Amino acid sequence: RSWRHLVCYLCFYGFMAQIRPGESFITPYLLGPDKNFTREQVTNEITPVLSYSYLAVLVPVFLLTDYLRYTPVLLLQGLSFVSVWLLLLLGHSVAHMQLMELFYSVTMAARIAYSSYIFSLVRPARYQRVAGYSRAAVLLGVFTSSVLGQLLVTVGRVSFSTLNYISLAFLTFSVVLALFLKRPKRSLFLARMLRELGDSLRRPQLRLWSLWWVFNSAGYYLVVYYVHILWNEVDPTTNSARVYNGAADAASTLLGAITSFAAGFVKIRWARWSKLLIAGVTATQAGLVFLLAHTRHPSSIWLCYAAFVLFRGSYQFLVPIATFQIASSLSKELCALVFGVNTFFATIVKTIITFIVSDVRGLGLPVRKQFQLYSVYFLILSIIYFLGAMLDGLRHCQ
Repeated sequence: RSWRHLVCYLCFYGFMAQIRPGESFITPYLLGPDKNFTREQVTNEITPVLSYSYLAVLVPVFLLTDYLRYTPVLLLQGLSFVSVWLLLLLGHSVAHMQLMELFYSVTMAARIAYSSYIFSLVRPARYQRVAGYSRAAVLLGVFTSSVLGQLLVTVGRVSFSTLNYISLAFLTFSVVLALFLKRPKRSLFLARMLRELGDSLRRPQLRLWSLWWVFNSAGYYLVVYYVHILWNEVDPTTNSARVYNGAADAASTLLGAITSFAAGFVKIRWARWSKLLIAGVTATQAGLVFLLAHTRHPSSIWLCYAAFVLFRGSYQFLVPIATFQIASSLSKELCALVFGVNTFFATIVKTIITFIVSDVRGLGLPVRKQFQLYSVYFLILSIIYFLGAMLDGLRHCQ
């Protein structure tokens, strides 16, 4: 009876807090006529700050989340979103945008906490059902936010400044609603952990997916960041309505949802073949990145959108299999630590790559050549996986 109230309120909060209309149109706004911003300044100055601050912030945020009650950090996430949008709206120079990226990194870091909070509050026996409902709610919110913003701009023909003004109200309501949710009673954080980690580490199947999560995730995140600037490069946004950035986001979200559903269907049945599966998916990802790099025609933008959504769906499909394969050996207590270390290593790799290719006082290449290099990086990853699979197969015959 009383349980239903919280059960629905949590889903409502998640869905409402996923409603950001202007998130997907941030990049075109930075390059819009109203702001005297050059493209190379955006690619070389603004974005690397995001990567640096993500690595700087991540571990303290997670440690604070676990030590403190989840509600304070969950509220801080919404407050940081509010600060990000305020800075973006009133940004007047490049340093302001750098600070904005720093503030957005904090919001990015807090993503993981909410899944832990739901596990914390809900009774253990009923956890699965509420967790599935919450995941459905948050995914639906993410899918609907971009659709709402893109449809508002496309047929409404509203200006960019108006769109972010509309977004700010939703963010304010999100934080105000976020304030109320009840704090979990007791979820605070030991040779047992070390012994369990040592025992599990010896498992063969885990290492492969761990390495994949380390490298391929960093590559995918770099591509996800820079894609928008590449899109702006391909075609000038002379008219606000013409741009279709949000629609690509919504289609990618839907394709990711459908493909993620598929993974569960045959997650166990494809366990035997994993290196070959990784190679097959990585090859296509590399090919899509190369196609994104090589497309320069003004009228080929439509094909470019399909390339990016296909690449995002291809990456999304692989995630559930990795999560299931990693999770099984360990326990809930150690799952969060196993995942945490992985993300920290991945962010370190991404920081090194981004500081080399794109940061000033370095190679500092423009977006085009940067994507051309990322294509080679993904191709190398795919070749490594194929060689490993062939080496494994060779013994199998004997």
